[PDB]
Amino acid sequence: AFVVTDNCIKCKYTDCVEVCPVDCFYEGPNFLVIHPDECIDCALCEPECPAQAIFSEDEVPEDMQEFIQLNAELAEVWPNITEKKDPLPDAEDWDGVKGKLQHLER
Ligand code: SF4
Ligand code: F3S
Repeated sequence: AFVVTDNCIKCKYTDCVEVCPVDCFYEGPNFLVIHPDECIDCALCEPECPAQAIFSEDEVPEDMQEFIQLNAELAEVWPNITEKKDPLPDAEDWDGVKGKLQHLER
């Protein structure tokens, strides 16, 4: 699986969905996740994310490990998203701010 990590939050550019061949992204109000059983590890989404928030499971930074299970969990409850949309309105302001998990919306 690939995994969406902290920097997506309050950014949610959604560039990642457009290259995904198996449509395994799931949408929250201010974050996206990857369903780990559906992802085929094609890695195509990684360079597409302007927030640089996507990692191979086995490359998630130590300080963002909680994102692995959180993707798996939210992918069960959020709706599939398969089309790009506009980034969140103040994405640029939040791109690169650390610790945005505190802002994650369910
Ligand atoms: S690695 Fe490939 S299959 Fe998995 S989420 Fe990214 S684009 Fe989709
Ligand atoms: S910011 Fe989030 S919505 Fe996709 S393009 Fe990056 S993982």
